[PDB]
Amino acid sequence: FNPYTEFPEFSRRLLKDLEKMFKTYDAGRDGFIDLMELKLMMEKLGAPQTHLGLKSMIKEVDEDFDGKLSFREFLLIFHKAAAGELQEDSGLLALAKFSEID
Ligand SMILES: [Zn+2]
Ligand SMILES: [Zn+2]
Ligand SMILES: [Zn+2]
Ligand SMILES: [Zn+2]
Repeated sequence: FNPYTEFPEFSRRLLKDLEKMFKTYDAGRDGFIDLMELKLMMEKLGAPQTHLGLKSMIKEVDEDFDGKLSFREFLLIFHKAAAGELQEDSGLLALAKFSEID
């Protein structure tokens, strides 16, 4: 995976900022954000989600079907947000807006 060629619209600074926030919420340090870690992240950002809501959020970008977010799927959230590809009521749009990145 090459984030610079996959997401050339992201500055190096934004990529580093997104890596930092991925690592912040991967509490278990396994390289993924699972449902429980996303639950905690959404609470901390000020947009708590239901259990099924969190599952729907992950499913939107879960390209390898494992029910958790890899770093490349996390970046995809922000790519979709900036490209106008998330619905106005998606928990993913709340995640991107309330992350206070950019
Ligand atoms: Zn994890
Ligand atoms: Zn749950
Ligand atoms: Zn469940
Ligand atoms: Zn996944």
